[PDB]
Formats: sequence, C-alpha cells, structure tokens
Amino acid sequence: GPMAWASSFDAFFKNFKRESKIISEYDITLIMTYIEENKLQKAVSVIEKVLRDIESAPLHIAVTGETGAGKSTFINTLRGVGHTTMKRTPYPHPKLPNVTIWDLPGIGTTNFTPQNYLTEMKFGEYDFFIIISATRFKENDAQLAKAIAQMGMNFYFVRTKIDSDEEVLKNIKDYCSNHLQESLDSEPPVFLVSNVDISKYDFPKLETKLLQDLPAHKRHVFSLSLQSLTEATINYKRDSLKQKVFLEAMKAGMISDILENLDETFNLYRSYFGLDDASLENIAQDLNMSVDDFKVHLRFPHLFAESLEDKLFKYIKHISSVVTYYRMAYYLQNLFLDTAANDAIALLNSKALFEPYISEPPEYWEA
Repeated sequence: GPMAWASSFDAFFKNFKRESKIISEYDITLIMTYIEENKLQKAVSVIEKVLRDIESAPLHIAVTGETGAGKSTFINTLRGVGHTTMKRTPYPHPKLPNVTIWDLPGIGTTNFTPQNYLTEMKFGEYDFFIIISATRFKENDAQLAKAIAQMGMNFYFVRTKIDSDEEVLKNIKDYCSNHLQESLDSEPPVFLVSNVDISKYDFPKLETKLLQDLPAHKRHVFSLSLQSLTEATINYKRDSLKQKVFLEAMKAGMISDILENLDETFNLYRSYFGLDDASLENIAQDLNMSVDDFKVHLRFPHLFAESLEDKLFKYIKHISSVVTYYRMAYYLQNLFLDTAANDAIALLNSKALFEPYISEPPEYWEA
C-alpha cells in the first residue's frame, strides 16, 4: 500500500546522478512523508505542482563578452544550433519557447562600472551569466564577476577555442587567466570550449556544473536545450525524461489503442534525440541507402512489433523488481525512451557500426 508506494518512490530517484534529479531531496522526502501519512490527495497536489513548475520553467542565460565567431558559436550551442552594440539582444531557442539566450556586449566596450553595467543589462532577469573570451580575461572581467557574486548570482568563465575539422588545454588556461585569482580571491574555474566539438575540453564539465547549480525544476529544460551530439548530452536527456514520466505515472495512480495515443509523444521524444524523419533521412543519404532500409538497423521503429503483450508482461515484472505497479502508458514511454537514446548513441558512430541492429537493446526488454 502507501508504505510500499513511498518506498518505491524513494528507490526510483536513488538511481540518478545528483545533478540530473528534476526534484530536490527536500521535495522527495516531502512526497514520501505525505504518502506514508496516507495524505494521498496532498501528495498528488505536490506532484502536480512540481510538474507544473518543470513544464513552464523559463530559462534566461546572459552571455557577456567581446564580439566574435567563438561567442556567436557558443550562443548557438546553447540554442541547440550547430552552425558597436550597446544593447542586449535576445536569441530565442528554436525548439523550446521558454528558453532565451541573451547576447550582452562586453563590459570593456561600454563606459559602465560593474554595478551600472548590470542594471543597464537588467541583471535580475537571468538565471546565470557566462563571461566569455576568445583571448585572455582582463581585470574588467574579474570585477564584473565579483559584482555578480555580490548580487547573490552565479557566473561561469568560458574561453572559446578555434579548432579545425592535455597540453593545449593547460597552456591556454595559463595564457587566458593567470591573473583571475588575483582580483577575485576564491579560485573560479575556467571552462575551455571548442568552437567545433562540444565533446572536447571542458564542455562536458560545464553542462554538469550548470545542471548542478540550477534549481532542480529547471534542470529538465536545460538538459533538453543542447543538441544530442554526445553520449553525455543524450544520457542527461534520457534520465530527465525518464524521471518526468515516472512523476506523471505517480500522479495518475488495448495496447494498440494506448500506443496510438502516445504517437505524438513518441514523435516529440524522437525530436529530442535527433531521430526525427528529417534527421534520419539525412543520415541515410550519407550512407547511400533507403531511409526505410536505414531504419531496419534501428530498434525504435520495430519496437512494438513472441507476442507483444507477453513481452510487456515480462518487461513490467523486471521494472517492478526493486511491489508497486503503474499504468501501461508509463512502461511504454520508459521503454521507448531507453530504445531511442540507445539508437541515438549508436548513430554517433553510424557508418563504422554497420561493420541486425547497430544499437544496444534497452535494459530488461530483450532478455
């Protein structure tokens, strides 16, 4: 009953990295206590509210520094795009409407003190600041960082690196910031980021830190904002989506019918992982084959083809083992999310992997 529901709620969220949890440790213990006290309406009301804040979370990121190719590329990276100003300029995310990346002019190109620069750029609107440079950070930049901390807000230093398509990283950091820990006195990190490959240098560490520092309810929309170009960014999306459908199942209490209603949800999920038709049709042409003949080696198109009801029956018993059960819609969504994430990971090395499926199976499904 309620006690087993509560203990199954607790065990589920222990399987996820700290920085990817879409609800706080406080809200977890809260929902547990209410369920244990059998205040079931109160618990559902809390879960509903949590889901409300996750789905409507705005994300406003201020990117401040000198103009140039590296800065524009990083702003596009935060919009999920792979391509003498004195005003800030908004750049809305093309796929998430609640997300806006702001281009702020470098403080050195204005006549503003740190405090007046921040009020001119309406600092209270943002979730955090990225202070970005292509060369070396100046005393200017360190005093702006100091002024942001004194507002009670977060900043991160990003140095962009021109690339073509270890020792380089250590040398660039000695060049770009050997005077930062003088002006600031706590030691701030610098994140080196490649202008071509988000897998390189410090960008994986940056996504992890930004997630860790954000409020729990904003982690979902941030994890979705980045393009599915590395195993790390795919898995942050996978784990965040899996938590969300579990919360939906917790608040809620003919497989072909259920599948047909999830059809729009399944297409949303495909777009998150880069498996929309257009993305797949493009990979198929680079491989010189029918897109229909391409998808034969992906697991997600034939996932719901031993009869399906028996496979699902056995799937549900594995997911239940470390009993609490949920609606069939929860298990189908969870299964589809693991299958699509695995297919997107395999396509990161598409052509070398054809040498019947190129992806790993979703756990507990085909065994």
